[PDB]
Amino acid sequence: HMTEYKLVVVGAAGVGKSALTIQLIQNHFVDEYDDSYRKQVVIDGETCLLDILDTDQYMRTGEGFLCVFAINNTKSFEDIHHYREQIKRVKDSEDVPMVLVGNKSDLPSRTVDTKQAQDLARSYGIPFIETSAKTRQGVDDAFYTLVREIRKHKEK
Ligand SMILES: Nc1nc2c(ncn2[C@@H]2O[C@@H](COP(=O)(O)OP(=O)(O)NP(=O)(O)O)[C@@H](O)[C@@H]2O)c(=O)[nH]1
Ligand SMILES: [Mg+2]
Repeated sequence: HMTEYKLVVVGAAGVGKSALTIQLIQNHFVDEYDDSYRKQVVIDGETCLLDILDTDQYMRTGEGFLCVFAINNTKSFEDIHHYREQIKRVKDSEDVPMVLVGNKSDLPSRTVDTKQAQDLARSYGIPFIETSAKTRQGVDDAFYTLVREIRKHKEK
C-alpha cells in the first residue's frame, strides 16, 4: 500500500546533508551532529515511503540523488562535478534522477550566485533548488522535486 523511493544525499563535508535530512524528518534544525532514514509522506496523491541515505549498495541502488553544495562554500560547488561523475560512473547513464541543491540560503556570506548554479544545472539538464536547513526554506521542495524526477524517469 505504499511506494518506496530510495534517495541518496551527496556532497562535500559540511554542506548540510544531515541537517537537510533531519529537517525533513523531525522538522528541527540541528547545529551539532555526527545511516538511513524513513519518511512516509503523500506526494501528489501517492503515499510514499522515502528511504534516505545521508552519505556502494545505496550508491548503486539509489533511485535519485540530491547533489548538495553550500552557497557560501565555493569549493563545495566546484566539487559537484565530481559527485555527478561518480553517480554517472555507477549507472552507465547521463540521465539519472538528480536535483542540484544550494543550501545555507539564510547566510549572508554568499560566494556562489544563483546564476552560476542555474548555469550548472542547465548544463546537466536538472532542477536547481535553493534551501536553508535552518529556516526550512526549500527543503520539502527539494525532496518532492527529486521524487518527481524519479517518476519522470521510470514507472513506480
Ligand atoms: N546557517 C545554516 N547552517 C547550516 C545549514 N545546514 C547546515 N548548517 C550548519 O552546518 C552544519 C554542518 O552540516 P551537517 O548537516 O553536519 O553537514 P554534512 O554535509 O552532513 N557534513 P558531513 O556529514 O559530510 O561531515 C552545522 O555546523 C550547522 O548545522 C543551513 O541551511 N544554514
Ligand atoms: Mg552527514
